[PDB]
Amino acid sequence: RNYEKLSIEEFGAHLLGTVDLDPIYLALRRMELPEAQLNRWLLAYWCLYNGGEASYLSEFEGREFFEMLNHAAENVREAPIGGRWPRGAERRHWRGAQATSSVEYLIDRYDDRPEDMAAYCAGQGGTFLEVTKRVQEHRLFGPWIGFKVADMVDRVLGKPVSFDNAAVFMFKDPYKAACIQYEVNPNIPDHVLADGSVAPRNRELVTPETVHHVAQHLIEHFKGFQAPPLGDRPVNIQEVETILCKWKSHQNGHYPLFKDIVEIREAALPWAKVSKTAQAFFEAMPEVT
Amino acid sequence: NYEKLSIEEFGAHLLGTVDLDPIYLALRRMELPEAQLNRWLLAYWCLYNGGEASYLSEFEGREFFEMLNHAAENVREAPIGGRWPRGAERRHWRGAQATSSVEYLIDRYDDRPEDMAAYCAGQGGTFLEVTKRVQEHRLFGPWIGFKVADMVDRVLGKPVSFDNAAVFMFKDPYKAACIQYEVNPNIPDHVLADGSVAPRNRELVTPETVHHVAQHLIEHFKGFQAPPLGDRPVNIQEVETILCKWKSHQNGHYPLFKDIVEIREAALPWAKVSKTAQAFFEAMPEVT
DNA sequence: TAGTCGTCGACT
DNA sequence: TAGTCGACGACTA
Ligand SMILES: [Ca+2]
Ligand SMILES: [Ca+2]
Repeated sequence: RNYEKLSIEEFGAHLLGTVDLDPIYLALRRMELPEAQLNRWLLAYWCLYNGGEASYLSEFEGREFFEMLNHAAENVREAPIGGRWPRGAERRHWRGAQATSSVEYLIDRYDDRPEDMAAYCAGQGGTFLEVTKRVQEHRLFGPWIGFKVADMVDRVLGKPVSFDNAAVFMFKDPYKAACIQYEVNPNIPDHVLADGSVAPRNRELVTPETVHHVAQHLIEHFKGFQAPPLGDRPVNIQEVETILCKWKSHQNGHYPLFKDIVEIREAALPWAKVSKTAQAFFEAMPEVT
Repeated sequence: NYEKLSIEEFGAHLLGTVDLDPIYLALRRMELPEAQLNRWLLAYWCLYNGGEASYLSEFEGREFFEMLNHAAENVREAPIGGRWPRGAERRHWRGAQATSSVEYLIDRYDDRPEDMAAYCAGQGGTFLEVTKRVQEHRLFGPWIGFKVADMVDRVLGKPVSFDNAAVFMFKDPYKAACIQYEVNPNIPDHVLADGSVAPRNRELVTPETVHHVAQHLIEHFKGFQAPPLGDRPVNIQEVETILCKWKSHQNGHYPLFKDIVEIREAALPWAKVSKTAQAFFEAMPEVT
């Protein structure tokens, strides 16, 4: 179907009002999983980007967790829901030798303590750069997941992660989305450069400093929204990075309204039958309006 | 200009006149204490200048790195007067690259500069193992890794197996082997596993043909015992040096005795500022 | 006989 | 909202 394309201000307002921005964060907060399980759930989720599967895997411990993760990485043995071991679209490439070498890296480093990976990435928080560099130590973990982890370390784990001036470090898609926005969104004021000249409204010549000008205007725009999952602070670059990215998909025909909440529940219902944590995941998931 | 020799005749010259690698003989003769030898080597592996390395080898602990950072910065004068010299092979060990290299060594060895060469040497091992240890250090890449690995065996006497190392030789010796298969009629045709003959064309030489070339030259020089002490027949380590120096000879950049002549001229000044530098100059082999 | 870096394209 | 590999050219007095 070919739906109405919304402005970023209205599409973002929907993402915030319906908690369709990042529903996994709400569900996770609702589950109140114990620490070691939460860390296993997270490492699984950052590998496969599938909430129900991470729930199933979060119930295995120690070397039995990595053994079950290597089975999902090899995707030869069937899955407890039947079929192959599913991947989230953002992790579609976590397969073959890339997935298995990834698991050998983690097994070599964490041995019988898989809970330590998220604990090490989380630390006691820190700056976005410090957190993302810790994430990016692990094989098959790059710039997208580093940013995602840093978001979750703050939104889910409650550690203090400073994202100040991260806009220039956003992953290619939210960054390209900021470039398009400077060109096409008239509500974004002109970016007056230090020489007094205006930055050209051309997505192909948008510099890091204009992306920062873009993100800073959007943050101010949404400042009347408290950030989900708990509404503890106003929106910052972490939510704006997500609004930027999903808006580009929305405009491209690849993000109809509620896409994430609908997609999460559909792929998670099978797992709700093989794992009590998966059943708690599906029931903690928010719903469409 | 000068007469360009075949590899067989040019290599025989390098072996007979100890012009192949004269620093190894000089080092063996100096018989320096263990910790100083490791400091001499680390300095040489950064600056590739024997006299300069000899001078710096006499400072110990953190005073060694302070003086090495001075050579890396090249802003204070040098005890020889002028700038802190570099060997041509280390012409790029300068600026932020040199200081980054030295900072890396300080961060890792602190007050024990002797530990760098000892870690590289370990108890020996495979060429591959040693060059990977060497190449952990900043501004240490494949050329110096192969060089250090050669020196751990030729100078430090630890057992380094170089078997089948031909396919790993650095850019220039490897290109020398490619040129050699094209131009040297003494190298027999390389018959591949499928029975086909590899073409006599330097731009289409594969690793297995480079190995085949290296293996033929090893056999050719097998009547030569390897310097510095003639403990074993020539292997891929000397042939790799003959290959590269022959490519240079052919390019006009290595007339006979080039290395022995250049080292002594760049080392004489240092003989006056360091007792070790004078012993180095006196242990250095001579022309003819 | 130099080593390091970033871009790009191909691959999974 | 993916990450890794190798090939290549530019750069470093
Ligand atoms: Ca995001
Ligand atoms: Ca050599």
